[PDB]
Amino acid sequence: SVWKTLNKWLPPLSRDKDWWWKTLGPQINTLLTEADYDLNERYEALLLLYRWVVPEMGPRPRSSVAPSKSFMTDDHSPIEYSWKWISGNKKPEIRYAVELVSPLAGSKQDPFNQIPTRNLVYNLAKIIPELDLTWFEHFWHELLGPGSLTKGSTVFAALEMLHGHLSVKVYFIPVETPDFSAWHQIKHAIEASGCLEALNHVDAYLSSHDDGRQLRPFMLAIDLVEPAASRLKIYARSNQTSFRFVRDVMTIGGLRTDLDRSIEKFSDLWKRALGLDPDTPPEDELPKVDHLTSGAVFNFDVAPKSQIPEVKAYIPVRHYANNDLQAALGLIGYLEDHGHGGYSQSYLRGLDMLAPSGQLDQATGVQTYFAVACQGEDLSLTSYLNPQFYAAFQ
Ligand SMILES: N[C@@H](Cc1c[nH]c2ccccc12)C(=O)O
Repeated sequence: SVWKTLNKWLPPLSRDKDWWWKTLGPQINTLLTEADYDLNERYEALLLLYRWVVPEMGPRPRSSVAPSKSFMTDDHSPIEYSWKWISGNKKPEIRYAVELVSPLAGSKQDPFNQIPTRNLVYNLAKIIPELDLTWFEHFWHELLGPGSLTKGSTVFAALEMLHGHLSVKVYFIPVETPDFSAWHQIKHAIEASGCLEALNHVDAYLSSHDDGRQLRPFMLAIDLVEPAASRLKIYARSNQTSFRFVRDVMTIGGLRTDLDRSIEKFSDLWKRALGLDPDTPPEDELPKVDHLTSGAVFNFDVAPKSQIPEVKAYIPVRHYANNDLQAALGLIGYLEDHGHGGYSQSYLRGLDMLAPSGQLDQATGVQTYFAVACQGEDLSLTSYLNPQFYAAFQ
């Protein structure tokens, strides 16, 4: 085991950092091993984890009560893994998002817990040269800086191990005021970035469409590459849960055509993963669940390369499915029905590793979202996983 070797030989850490190491290391190593990553990449992932992530995770979990209301996960776990399924018998891609913390979180020196994420990004930039911080600095400055109701967090980072190299993504969650909505801030920032037809399409949809007006933008994500190559993803939530609504948002009210076959496949997967009745009418709503993160969630890639924006829909399994085992088996049934299930048992072993002792069959929580994108006639799927350090304190 790569983690066992590194733990045998790296210098021992203090109580909190060591707990985080002996918890996150085995988890990330297990996921990468089930995704068949090369040994060297496993070593790199865990050495990054040991030097830059573990020291900045804060105090170790000690109760079912989290020391923050972090927006990363519903139980406020500050880590979220994700397992992207790749077509054509290829290996899955492993990514993990982290919200680092410091004893200054909440003080007037860092009231929204932003400095550790900044430092992490700068450290990575110093080590990996391919990272570009021009747009990070722009959007940080416009959304979190000295000018700038809270979702519990305002920034976090994501490491994508792309089999060969590492990419970084940054998420800004604007703080809203009665006069400046999150969407207001994100639109003004993007318009200042120096790109804009796709943004205008999203603005028209959100402002004047009957189903677009039910979306509330809340997050912006960028990649730390050259700004011409970076994606601009705007995340939007709605109280609506009918698949008729999800389909219309996927089509942006019809701006996107040539999506009929993939949306049929999407309806199949939606009912399969959520455990719905196969004859469920697309007009029907999911049974109501009141929660800060309930409802349908979507992202709109509004990057200048695109002309028309692209949409990714997130099936919220933690809120509308019956249990993680049912949801995972439904997703895997869809994937294997389309020849994309070479790593189904690897995914299940990862789930069992992440799952609270004996709860895959009884509860939701491990899988947070199944993200769906319509690539031509097929689907692109991503499973988002929550380690549940507090909902399931071991
Ligand atoms: N946890 C928050 C933010 C978030 C993290 N990862 C996400 C992926 C998709 C949508 C939202 C998120 C939410 O569910 O909204």
